Formats: sequence, C-alpha cells, structure tokens
Amino acid sequence: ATAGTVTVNAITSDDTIDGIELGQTISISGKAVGGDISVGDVVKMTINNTEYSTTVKAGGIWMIAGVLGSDLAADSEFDVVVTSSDAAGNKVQSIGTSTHSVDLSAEANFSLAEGQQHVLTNLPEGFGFPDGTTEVVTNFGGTITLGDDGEYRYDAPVRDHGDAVSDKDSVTVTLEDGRTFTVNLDIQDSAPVAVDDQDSIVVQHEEFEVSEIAASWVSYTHGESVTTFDGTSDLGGVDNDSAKDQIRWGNPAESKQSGYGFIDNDSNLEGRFDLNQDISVGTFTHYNYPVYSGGAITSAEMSVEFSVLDHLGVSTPVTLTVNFDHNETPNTNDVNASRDIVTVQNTHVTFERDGDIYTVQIVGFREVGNPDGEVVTSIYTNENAATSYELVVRVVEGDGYSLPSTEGNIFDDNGLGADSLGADGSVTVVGVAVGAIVSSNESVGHSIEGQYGNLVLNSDGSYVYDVTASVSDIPAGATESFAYLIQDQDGSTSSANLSINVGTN
Ligand SMILES: [Ca+2]
Ligand SMILES: [Ca+2]
Ligand SMILES: [Ca+2]
Ligand SMILES: [Ca+2]
Ligand SMILES: [Ca+2]
Ligand SMILES: [Ca+2]
Ligand SMILES: [Ca+2]
Ligand SMILES: [Ca+2]
Ligand SMILES: [Ca+2]
Ligand SMILES: [Ca+2]
Ligand SMILES: [Ca+2]
Ligand SMILES: [Ca+2]
Ligand SMILES: [Ca+2]
Ligand SMILES: [Ca+2]
Ligand SMILES: [Ca+2]
Ligand SMILES: [Ca+2]
Repeated sequence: ATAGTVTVNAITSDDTIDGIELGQTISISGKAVGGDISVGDVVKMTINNTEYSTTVKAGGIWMIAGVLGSDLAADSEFDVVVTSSDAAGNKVQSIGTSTHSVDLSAEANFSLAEGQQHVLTNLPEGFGFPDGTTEVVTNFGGTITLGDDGEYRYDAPVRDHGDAVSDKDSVTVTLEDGRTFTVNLDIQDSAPVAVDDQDSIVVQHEEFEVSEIAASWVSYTHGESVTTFDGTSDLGGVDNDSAKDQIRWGNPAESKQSGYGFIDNDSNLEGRFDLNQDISVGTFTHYNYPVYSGGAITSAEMSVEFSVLDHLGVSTPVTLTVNFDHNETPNTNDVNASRDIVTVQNTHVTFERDGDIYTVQIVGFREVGNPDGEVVTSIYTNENAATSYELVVRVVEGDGYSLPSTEGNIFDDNGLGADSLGADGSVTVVGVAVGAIVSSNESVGHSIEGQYGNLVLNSDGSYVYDVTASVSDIPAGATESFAYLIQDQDGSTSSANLSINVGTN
C-alpha cells in the first residue's frame, strides 16, 4: 500500500477562527490524492476530542460539512487520516496535518470629548458584558455602563492633554466563551470659549468762562543779576498786561542773559476753557545763552492767575503756581551735552464754582502748533538758541486724583454671555492687546495704551479702563476694542474682544 498526499484547506478564508465564527458551524475541506488512495476511502480527524469522518470523493476531494466553531477555537492543530488499500488487500494510512490561528478578539475605537458622557454606537457585532455585569472600569478609572435602555455609556474623564501621559483610555471585556472586546477611547481635549464684552464710559463736556491770564515770575533760587519784567519787543515780546512774564539771569559770557519768557494765550482762548481738554495757557520760551558759571537759577516759580465766572456773575480768582527746575549745564564741544534743560513740575490748583470743585493740572510742554503732539515735562535747548512750547494744562471735575474710568471683568456676562471655561478649568487671561489680534503676551496686568485711554486687564479677568484723550479728540461713536486671550489648564486658548463705547455729554 502506497500512501497518498493528504492536504487540508485553510480553516475559513484567513485560516483563523474569530469571535463571530466561534458561534458558527464551519465546513472543513481538503484533498486526498496519490498512492493507493481511492474514491470512497475513509477520512477521519479528531478536533477538540470529537471525531469527524467522511469519504474521499472523485478527484480526491473531501469535505466535512459542519465542524463547530467552538471546537476549532479549542483545538488549533489536527491530523487528517485517510485509510486506503492496494488491490491485494494491503492497508495503508495517508496523513495530513492542519494548523490554524485562534483570535477571538474584536476592538471598538472611539474618539470622544473629555468631561462628557457618551453613548457608544456601532459596537462590534456580538459586543456585550458577561452575564450580570453592568459596568466595566477603564484604565483611567472611567466607566462603560450598560443602562436600562440597553445603551452603553462611557464617562470620559477630564485629562491634562499637555503632559507626558497618553490620554487614550481603554478597557477589555472578557466573555466566558473566550471572546474579548477591546474598547479604545481616545479622549479629546476641550477648550474654553471667550465671549465678546461690552462696556461704556461717558466723558463730561463743560465750558468755563475765564478772564484774561496774568503770568508772573514770583520767585527763583540761585542766579546772578536775576531780573523779572513785563515783556518787551526786544526781550520776550509783548503781552496785554503788566504782569512780569520774563525772567533773565547770568553774567553774559558772549552776548545776552539766559532766561524764560511766557506769553499768555489770552487772544486764542477768547475767554473760554473746556473741561477734560488739553488747553494751552500760553507759550513758554527758553532763551539759552552762554553765561559764566554759577550765574544761573536752579528753579523758578511762575503764578498763572485768572478768574472763573459762574452763572450768577460771581468771579472766583485762581492761581496756578508752576515750578520750573533749571539746569544751565557746563558748555563743552558737545552741542547736545551743552544743552540747557528745563523741567516743569506736575502741580495743580483746585477751585470751586457753583458748588462743584475743579482741578487745573499742569500737563506739560507741547511743540507749538502741534496740538496733537507729544507732551513732555523736560525740554532741551542748545546754547545760543531759544525753544518755544505751549504750556498745556487740563481742567477736570473733582480733586484730580483719577481720570474718568470704567471697570469690569471679561469673565462676567457683559452683554453676550459669560466666557465658557471648558472641562479643563484653570482658565486665566494670558494675553491682551489693542486691536483685533492677540496672543499670549506680556501685557496682562500691565497698563496698555488704547486709542482714547489706557487699559489694565489682569489674569483673573478684572480690568480698569481710563480715558486719557481730550474731549475734542473723541469722535461721535468712538469705540475702543481690546482683544484678550484666555487659556485653560493644558494650553487651549480662546480670544474675544472687550469693546468700550467712549462717549461725550
Ligand atoms: Ca476566519
Ligand atoms: Ca455570535
Ligand atoms: Ca486503493
Ligand atoms: Ca489537536
Ligand atoms: Ca492552515
Ligand atoms: Ca497559518
Ligand atoms: Ca495627558
Ligand atoms: Ca484636557
Ligand atoms: Ca494777559
Ligand atoms: Ca505787557
Ligand atoms: Ca506781562
Ligand atoms: Ca546756557
Ligand atoms: Ca549749557
Ligand atoms: Ca461702565
Ligand atoms: Ca467675555
Ligand atoms: Ca484644553
């Protein structure tokens, strides 16, 4: 008896029993050909301790109609034996061997937002918990719960998506029949949602009726040959009063004396001041000549006197004292170093009118004819030259301790709802900027300059905005817009705009 070749085809198409085939009946097949193998010969095989048999068909084909999937899952290797004979009664056995893989697992993949409950849909066919189990705890301590309604719900924990620890949760369910189901839960990050904010602030307009101004140099410290006088054509130019608007000093080292002159702004003011408005009370001229060392003042005081009229015709006199520190510097071959320096002090005076109080405050020096120019408190003048600047004051209601302001918190509901913080929390303001664009920057908790005023917005969302612009520079419908950026625990960010209506009345 000559043995043949016994072959076993793949056990299912992929040669592996999976979790669905586990519960099904599976046809096995193969061939038995060659040698003394003849049609009708017996084919036998033991699978998981059960014997299955059939016969060899024409062409050497053999098949087993139905083997239990559970048997093939329990026994991954088996022999097939074909019993044959030669013509002369002699027996022989042809043997083939089959191996297959067993993988009863199945995975379900989800990508779900943190801090929310989610119904798990499209689970793999046959998914379920072991009898009695209604909850499985995930690797992260979350849960998949089977509810009354037969739905499976996953409670996605909040995660720090910025750290070095993966945020892909997972759990494996094991059933008694050997199946496993691995649920992979990619936890997605949440973010805050900043919401635009609205605030408003009104600046008070009011016009005062004022007398002519009389400016007098009333005192000085140090200096030689110091004199004070009403201005003349040759020395300072003329004004409409007899107050002493010119001061001169020094022993001239080349030609004339150094000093100051102040020509009031009576004609331009036309007897009116406005409130909350940069106003020029006059033109200050610094005449810098070379004088011998030790002959110059170090400070001088000028009284700016004027009366304010109320609606009943009562005049209130007002004296703004203006202190100037003077530095007549040693002269070298360096022109810039040789410049003489005048510094005006930020003084003020408060007067009463019709039961309200108002404060006149020195703002400082402004280049002549440049009423939108930068205001400075120190001016520099070359030797052998004179510089001229408007002396700018502002009048405000009250004691002048603070400018018109409005405050708030961008986390509050300021007209369109409160910022949403997201599941991560730990939200703070990390950036603020004037305009429409902002990123995490170094302006939070700082004073930043807007179009009409300054903003201090802090990390906790609180802000103070104060108007610095003159009334005359605040157009109808004026508006500030500050973009701010908030950030949660693991870096998610959201921007919104704080819009401030800046009005006049
Ligand atoms: Ca298969
Ligand atoms: Ca099944
Ligand atoms: Ca035979
Ligand atoms: Ca076996
Ligand atoms: Ca195989
Ligand atoms: Ca294989
Ligand atoms: Ca993480
Ligand atoms: Ca997160
Ligand atoms: Ca005058
Ligand atoms: Ca005069
Ligand atoms: Ca005068
Ligand atoms: Ca000088
Ligand atoms: Ca000098
Ligand atoms: Ca307000
Ligand atoms: Ca907001
Ligand atoms: Ca986040």
